[PDB]
Amino acid sequence: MILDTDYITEDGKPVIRIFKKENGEFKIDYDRNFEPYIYALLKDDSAIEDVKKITAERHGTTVRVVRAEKVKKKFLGRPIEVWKLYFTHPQDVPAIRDKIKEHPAVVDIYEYDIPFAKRYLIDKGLIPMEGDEELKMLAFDIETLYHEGEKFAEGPILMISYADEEGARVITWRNIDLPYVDVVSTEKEMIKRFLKVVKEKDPDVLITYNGDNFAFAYLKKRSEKLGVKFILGREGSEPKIQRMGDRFAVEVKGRIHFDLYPVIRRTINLPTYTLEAVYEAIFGQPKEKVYAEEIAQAWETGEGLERVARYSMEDAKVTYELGKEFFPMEAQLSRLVGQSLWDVSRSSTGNLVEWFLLRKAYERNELAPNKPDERELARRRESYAGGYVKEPERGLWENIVYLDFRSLYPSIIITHNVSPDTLNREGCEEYDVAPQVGHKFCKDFPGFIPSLLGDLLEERQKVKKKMKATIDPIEKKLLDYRQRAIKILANSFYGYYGYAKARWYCKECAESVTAWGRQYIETTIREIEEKFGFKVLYADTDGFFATIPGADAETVKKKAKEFLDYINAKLPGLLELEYEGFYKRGFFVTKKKYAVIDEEDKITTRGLEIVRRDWSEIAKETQARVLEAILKHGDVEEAVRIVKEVTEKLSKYEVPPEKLVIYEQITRDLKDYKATGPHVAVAKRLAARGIKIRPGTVISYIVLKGSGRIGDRAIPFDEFDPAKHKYDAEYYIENQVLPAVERILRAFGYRKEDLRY
DNA sequence: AAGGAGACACGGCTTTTGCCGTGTC
Ligand SMILES: [K+]
Ligand SMILES: [K+]
Ligand SMILES: [K+]
Repeated sequence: MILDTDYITEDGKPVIRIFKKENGEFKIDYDRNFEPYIYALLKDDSAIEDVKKITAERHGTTVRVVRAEKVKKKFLGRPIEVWKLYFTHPQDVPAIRDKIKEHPAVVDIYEYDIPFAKRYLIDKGLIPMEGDEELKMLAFDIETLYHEGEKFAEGPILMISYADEEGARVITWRNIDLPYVDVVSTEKEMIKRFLKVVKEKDPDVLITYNGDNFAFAYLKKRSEKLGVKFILGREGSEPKIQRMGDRFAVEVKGRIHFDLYPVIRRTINLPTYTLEAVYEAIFGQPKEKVYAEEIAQAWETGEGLERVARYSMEDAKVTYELGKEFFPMEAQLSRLVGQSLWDVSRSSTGNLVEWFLLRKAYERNELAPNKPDERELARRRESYAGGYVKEPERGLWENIVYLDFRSLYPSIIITHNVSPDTLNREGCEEYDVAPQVGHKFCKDFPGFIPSLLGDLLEERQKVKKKMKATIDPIEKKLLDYRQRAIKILANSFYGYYGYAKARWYCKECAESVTAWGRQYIETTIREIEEKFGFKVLYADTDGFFATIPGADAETVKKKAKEFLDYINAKLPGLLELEYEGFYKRGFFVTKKKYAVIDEEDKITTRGLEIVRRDWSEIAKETQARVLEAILKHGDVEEAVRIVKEVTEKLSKYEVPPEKLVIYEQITRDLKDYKATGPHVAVAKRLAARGIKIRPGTVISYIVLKGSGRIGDRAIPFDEFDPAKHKYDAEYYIENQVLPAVERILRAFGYRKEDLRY
């Protein structure tokens, strides 16, 4: 299968490499014949000669238009005639560009920001990740020596761990006595051995967890300190650290660096995103964390290293298992979009739709819109509207089902033929007209985007049936991946339509989909209420929760399924709800916020978690305790007893001052800060006394009883004397603990006043 | 091997029915 593509310059000429793995054998194919190009639109077909002779100079050499060619295409369905301007080297384009545009005879340019290696994938109709191939895969993690305030990677790496189908192992430069540890002499040797293991195992995929930001950069700086040629590429080269806009991404040539963190962070909601959180959420069991200060100990002592190594072998073992769960999904998205898994797994859905469209656009000789310019952008961004809103029921409900709207939207786009090339077309036989908001969609021919969604959904239906004709759970799981990927992809078109940066943006389409949505959602709600006696507890843009007042779990579930058939059969054409889960009890605070608990007792929240940087254990501990009281034991009064008791204990200084410490971190030379928060004012005055304060320093403070700013009365927990000092219990109650729990409990009728003391 | 550019609430300040500067997930 194709794993990746890139190009290399040689003798000034571009060369495409296609990286494959076919029948257990890695190989690199070459293409020297692929010409870069853009599209230009001309006022008159004659001024071509003035253009076919434009030139700009970059990196010494002058750049010409190696060739022009007049070609006929479609732009948004309507025929268009443009000039396809060829070149010599990909890099020519971002330089000759604005000079071709500026020319008075040129109206516009198109398809001038498509990365050459991706341009290749599309035009030759090549598709990464297709075929039977068993890819060979390796997870790895490192565990470093850390002390607060050190420059990045000043500390040495202590261990490198790796795992795959054969098991996990650790490489460390210190004698430890476990059957999966490989002792070597130094860190320089540790690294070199890791490098050898990778070279020998030759994996197609290296799996990290945030390797994009930590591990690879660490290993880089260390390999420079110790003169190790850090070679992981299959063509003998080092990890290529790349800037993606806001963050970094690391590439290993001829392999697939699969960074789990951006995949899991897109996939699931979570307060935290640690390895041990992620592993737990997905697999059930917890992962016994072993902290940095606890690590530096066992190393500098030499005692309890056998613990610290178990942690590293598990980081690797865990990272592998997560990879194996998440890979087959990203692999499906890669096939579907037709781009490398290295790109796809790092993309937003907005961005998958875009690449998908770009490919299909080509398949259909359809010139692509350009991105928004800077003003056309801001114009869109001001014209923003959301989705379906509905007020929630107060109170704590039982046996609740959740039903999913997300699949309605692409069905709507298909059913009412919603797309920019069908929007307000003059002279049609038939129209669909969006409710409330009035946009007309031609119905004579299928539009571009409805056309392709029709194919995706058909494909999904085909897969879903094939799953029913198979008992083998391995093949069933594999098909299930394909089925869910399509759902993910298809369901991204709604947000995409009103996505300001989108090429095929269309406000009218988004509003139109929102209106038809409101209608079908409203119908569904009316149906489940009137005809099935459900009460709808909460409903937003992607689903609603509902129950039968007073019914029991078996009943509600039976009745929910019956409603699914009824409404799925009744709603027009391809429109269908989906049953996305059941919850023991739950409560719903506003348009956007709620908490529910399932039949295994896993609480889930939305818009309720403490999210502030300057939090405190006492705040977090109390909210946690409240939710458990409400959701797990269904006992609102206990939750009120608990909050009261905490506010009491607070004001009578009997809350362990530890629980009041706030950990905030320093990011720059204090000089540089343009404004001074508390933790910065604490630190600032520590520095005025010549104490070591560096980027990376964790300020740990209490707020004390007094007046005015929080900065003026926050002290280092270090300097806190229980005997002498008095904590600001008013702050901890009003600013910290109560805002964490107030919204939850007002929902049940309780006022702030009731929780106070 | 190529260009890209987010959401969200904190404390504090010649905006307690806002605009920064900030730095987390
Ligand atoms: K022009
Ligand atoms: K239907
Ligand atoms: K913090």
